[PDB]
Amino acid sequence: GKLQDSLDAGVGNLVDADLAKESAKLQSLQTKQQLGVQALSIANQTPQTILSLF
Amino acid sequence: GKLQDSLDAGVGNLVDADLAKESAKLQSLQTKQQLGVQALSIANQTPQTILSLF
Repeated sequence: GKLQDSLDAGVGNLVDADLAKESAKLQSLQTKQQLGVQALSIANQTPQTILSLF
Repeated sequence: GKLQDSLDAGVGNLVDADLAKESAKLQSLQTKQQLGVQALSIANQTPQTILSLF
């Protein structure tokens, strides 16, 4: 019984995620995706200023 | 995907026009055309003055 509990703890150490850090990484990745989509929305229309010359 | 975007940027640099310069070239070429038309209209009557001598 102790041996099976040790193997379960070892498999969990081999695989289990660090969720307390995963919360911060997710909260940062959301802001990164939002800044990236806003940057793409800025990039889309810079060529369009050429119409002002004509 | 990166290589395809790079090839698109490369072929575009091979082909894409300097449109901002093209606006100035257009605005100048129109004026040069109208000055050429006025120059031809002035050139038309130079022989015609000989009739005044008779």
